[PDB]
Amino acid sequence: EVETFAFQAEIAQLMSLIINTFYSNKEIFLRELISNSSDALDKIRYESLTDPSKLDSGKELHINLIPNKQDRTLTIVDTGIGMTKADLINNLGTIAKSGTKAFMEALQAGADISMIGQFGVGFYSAYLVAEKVTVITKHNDDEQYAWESSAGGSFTVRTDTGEPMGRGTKVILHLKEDQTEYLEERRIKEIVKKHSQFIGYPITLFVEK
Ligand SMILES: OCc1cccc(Oc2ccccn2)c1
Repeated sequence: EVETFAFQAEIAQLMSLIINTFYSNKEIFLRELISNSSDALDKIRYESLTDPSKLDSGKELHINLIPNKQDRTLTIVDTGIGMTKADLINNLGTIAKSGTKAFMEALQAGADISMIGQFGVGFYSAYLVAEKVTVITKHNDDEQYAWESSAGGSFTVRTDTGEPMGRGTKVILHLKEDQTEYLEERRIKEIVKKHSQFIGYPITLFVEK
């Protein structure tokens, strides 16, 4: 059972801007996704401060980076608060309509794409490097769901029958053919140290056989 949705016109416009604009500093996608994971971890920590049972779905608060050269995927896993089905449909929990509006005025007033995270729509920078993005997520108040889009104006949502997560979000980046540098260990390490050296959660870079 797969439901297909249309992006709001402004989000579709943001995505094709990210896809079609010439912009060489593509590595900022990883900074934005790690920063999104840090925000989600902050939220479940804050809720656990007054209600410890919110961590019954998992006590560890961390971020894992898993490259896979065979599948040509880079996966960012976090054990944050996760997303409900309604959040996934509502632009993955963001205020993307007003965020895109403020982002695109800032661009024509002298900003560049790397500032996308300041407008709340940093997730869509994933399409700087990925032809297709899959988001697996589990929130305490909902079941596990899978969001997917290759851009082109539409996305899908389905109940995920895959590996149970417990709680959190998994962003799977199916990388473009000319962007496999972001699967190499030393390149990921360089980006993490450059842009995310102060994130307050352990970032584990997985290695391959
Ligand atoms: O070292 C460089 C660097 C630049 C900017 C942020 C850095 O770490 C953090 C800290 C808190 C939240 C997110 N990222 C690190």
